[PDB]
Formats: sequence, structure tokens, C-alpha cells
Amino acid sequence: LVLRYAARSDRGLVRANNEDSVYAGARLLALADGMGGHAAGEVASQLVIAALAHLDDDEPGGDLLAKLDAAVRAGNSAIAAQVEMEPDLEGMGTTLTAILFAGNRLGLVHIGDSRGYLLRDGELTQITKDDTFVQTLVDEGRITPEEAHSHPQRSLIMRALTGHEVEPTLTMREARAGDRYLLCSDGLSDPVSDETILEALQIPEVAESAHRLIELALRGGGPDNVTVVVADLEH
Ligand SMILES: [Mn+2]
Ligand SMILES: [Mn+2]
Ligand SMILES: [Mn+2]
Repeated sequence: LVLRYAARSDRGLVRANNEDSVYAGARLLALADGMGGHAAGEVASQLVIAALAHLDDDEPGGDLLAKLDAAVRAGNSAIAAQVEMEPDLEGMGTTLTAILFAGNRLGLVHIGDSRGYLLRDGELTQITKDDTFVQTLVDEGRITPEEAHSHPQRSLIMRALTGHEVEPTLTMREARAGDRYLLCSDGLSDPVSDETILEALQIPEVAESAHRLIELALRGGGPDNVTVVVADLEH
């Protein structure tokens, strides 16, 4: 199995700079939505993606999940070390969603409100859980999935890599030929619904699909940095 991918990142129409970072290679897809004043979010997302990049070089083998886990923790430690060197960066952090492929298996690591999706046999499923305030309220039965869509704090992030102790979610999944994956920052999914994302993901060529996702986000106002990685598994 091989990966045919397209990655696209845009500042949007509002923000002064782009604090999303993204990696896409032969076996690793990774997306980090950074935050922090004075472009410190660029630093956090860069540091975490750089720590994961080496996972692209070799077949993971036995402990694919432990290797993903170690890379994420190494990125988180790099943030802590960078804050030590320049204490004015305190507060900076980033989400991370990444998939590492190994034949008919993949490892998924996730923290924050970036998203991973699978499109398989015409059906779209979100394979990550949002660390947002509305997700906390849904888990407690305080609101319904429907009221979450209009809640003023619906994009509010509750957990991220900030250089402190963290436990990201690690999942092993089955991967199939014909699958299409999407990684995205909340700059896509805040303005664009899953119904619309699905239509864009059925565009045959991966680069045209990714372009369309960015276009739709910008048509919804482009309030945030928007980043996507669209990838196909083929024979
Ligand atoms: Mn950001
Ligand atoms: Mn958000
Ligand atoms: Mn964002």
C-alpha cells in the first residue's frame, strides 16, 4: 500500500499570521494548530511537527503506538525547553493529530480540537474526539449534540500540548485500500459542516479535494488559519 496525499495551509482572511503546521510524507501525516501571542503559536506547532517528522523515515514495526507516543512527548518537552530559554513564550501550545501508516494498520495520536476523519465506502466518520468545551458539556449530558453547533464557546480548546504533563489519545486502527483520510485544523470544521466536507472529499483527485476544502472555509469567512491533509491509500 502507498499514500497519495495533498496538504494545503492558508492564513485565512482575518489572522495576521499562520500558526498551523503540517507534515505529509510516505507514511506520516501530521497536523498541529498552534496558539500563542506574538506568533508564539508558530513556534509551538513547528516544534511538535519537527519532533514527529522522523517517524516518516522507517517502517514502525512492533510498537507503532509507543513510537508515536514518544515523539509527541518529545515535542511537548521541546515546548517546555523553549519556554525555559524564552519565558515570554509561556502560554504557547498546540494541538496535534497524526496518523502513522504500516500496511493494513495505522496508529492515530490525538490531542486538541484539530480533527481526523475517515471516508470509507461512501461513509464519513470522525475518528478523533474534540477537546472542546462543548464536547465536555455533551459528555456530561448538559447539552445535546445539536445545541453544541450554536454554543458561543463551541471552538474553545480545553486540552493541548503546552509543555506540561499530558496524555494524548493513542488508537490502533485498520487501514484499507480505497480509504481516504482527512486531517484538518478547526479553521476548516468550525465554518464547514461534515455534510459539505463529505462532498469535497468525493472529488476524485486529492489535490483538487484539498483545494476545495480550503476554498469552502474561506467562503465561510476564513475566520482562522485553515489547514488540511487529504490522503488516499492505494495499491
Ligand atoms: Mn491556532
Ligand atoms: Mn477551536
Ligand atoms: Mn485554529
